[PDB]
Amino acid sequence: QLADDRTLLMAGVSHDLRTALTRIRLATEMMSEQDGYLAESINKDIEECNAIIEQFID
Amino acid sequence: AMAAGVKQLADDRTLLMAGVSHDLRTALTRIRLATEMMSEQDGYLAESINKDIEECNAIIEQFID
Repeated sequence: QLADDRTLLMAGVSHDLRTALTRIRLATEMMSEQDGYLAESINKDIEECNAIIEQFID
Repeated sequence: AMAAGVKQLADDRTLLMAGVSHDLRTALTRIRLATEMMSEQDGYLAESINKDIEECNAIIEQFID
């Protein structure tokens, strides 16, 4: 009943979060084989962040 | 339940956004931990990630909080 203004805001937010998370994914894609379980963890947490944004910020 | 101020409380999204904020910060905190655990030869990568994490936090601090 005050909506579309923070709808736009939230699209901005979603955009900036996704941009930064994508940079993170990019960085993990360059991690070594020894750091595999770490990369895997980080990506699982990125996926989870994106799910949170998708559902409650979209 | 049809009381005048029930509908107002139910449309309050404060609690919801506080939970969004918290779940994001939780997941990001796990990313921070994982970076802090990386081999020291990939420090560059770690720092890169941390900057982005701090960027995300700021976003969340600035607009979801």
